[PDB]
Amino acid sequence: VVLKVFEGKPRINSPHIIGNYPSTPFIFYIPTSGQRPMQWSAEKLPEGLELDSKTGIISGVMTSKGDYTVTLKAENALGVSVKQLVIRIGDELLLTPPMGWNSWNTFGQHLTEELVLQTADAMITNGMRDLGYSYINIDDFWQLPERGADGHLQIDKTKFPRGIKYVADYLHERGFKLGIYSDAAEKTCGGVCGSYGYEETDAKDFASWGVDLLKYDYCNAPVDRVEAMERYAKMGRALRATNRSIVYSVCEWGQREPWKWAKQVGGHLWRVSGDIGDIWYRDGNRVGGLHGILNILEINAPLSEYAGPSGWNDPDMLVVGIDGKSMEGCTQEQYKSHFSLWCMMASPLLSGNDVRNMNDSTLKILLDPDLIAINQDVLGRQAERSIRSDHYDIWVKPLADGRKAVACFNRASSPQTVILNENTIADLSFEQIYCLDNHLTKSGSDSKELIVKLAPYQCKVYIFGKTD
Repeated sequence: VVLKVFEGKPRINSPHIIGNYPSTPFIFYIPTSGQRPMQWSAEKLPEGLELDSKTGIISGVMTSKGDYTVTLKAENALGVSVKQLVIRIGDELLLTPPMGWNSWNTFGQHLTEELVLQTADAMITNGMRDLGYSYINIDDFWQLPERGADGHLQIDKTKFPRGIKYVADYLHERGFKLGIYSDAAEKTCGGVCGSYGYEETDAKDFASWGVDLLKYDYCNAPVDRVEAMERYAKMGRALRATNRSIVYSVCEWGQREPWKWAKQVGGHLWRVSGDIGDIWYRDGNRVGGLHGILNILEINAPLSEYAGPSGWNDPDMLVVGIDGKSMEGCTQEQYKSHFSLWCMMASPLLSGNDVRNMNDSTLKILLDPDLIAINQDVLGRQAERSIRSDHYDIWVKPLADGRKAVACFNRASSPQTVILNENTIADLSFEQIYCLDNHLTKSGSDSKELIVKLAPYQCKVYIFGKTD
């Protein structure tokens, strides 16, 4: 049996590397599975940082650039977990893909302080925080339609009666990071105030409120690519001029090949496509509107070379478990494959579901420790789709330890069998295979073949090779 998130001896989970700018606030909750109560400690925690042994949160400010290797320890009644953490202080954020939640699908124009706080509380108690989900992102309509005559964005005080900073403080106390939303135009997609021409003011306000991520949309801006690049560069400079490490999420729907320029202008992730729908197949580029999961896979597949630490291709939100709720859907197996492939592609793992009231089956997917560990692998390679056959894909992701994760993904509505052998993919080591389906390792085998049986829509993942 697989141990649930709050049972058994401690297991310190991914990420095992974290980046932050020098002389900016640093917060990291150590994601840790296992029964509570739990106690944390550290060896070689650098000057500038402190660990709260009761809460598992590392916080402070580091002023010197470099890589610092810390040994973390988590202890409960049943045992101990010891794990290395590398802290890189420099100009590199999101050394692993960001994980978290975006508010739009659940709350739309009706987000409030209370509802953000409820969401944070639920992420603590449902296991998500302990599997590495850390970003809680406010989307459109937190602000009023017009800029204040004073030159500043106006917080909707009906929604946020104590301001955005209150929310940020609540989140930070619990190891979460706060995301906010604006647009590179006078008006956002929803028609409230954007940041064009006021980038410096807006960035300084975001930083004063304790914002940790900005999603920067491109509604109402000129199609022109040089203009887009310049508007994104301008906000990037504005963010770097503040006293915080603010993650910069570029959202111009993949129309100007952002994979070729977004990282260069300061982005840490960039949308590669139009919006994802809670649907398996829909060609949004043909009929307009939402794209299906399969369609976004086709778009992202050839973009692996552009992704890596501090610069991720963003295939949009995880629709896992939405079940056609909104505010028809996909099958459980389809949702599982969607999650699996987002993991393999080193995608942001940002849930768009209501995380306060998910069912066990949805959390079983979102909390999968092996798949998340693959997503968070420090090498940061986006899996290549090495084979796209009539019915199935083979995706391959090299890992930092020298092994290769291999995902066999059945697109079809009928069962399919895939026979992996030494000729399927180049440099695939059969001497040791870890199977994620049953958590078993086959070692020192004479067999150079693996029969993979897939249900409709199913993705099975394996890790090939011995560690260095």
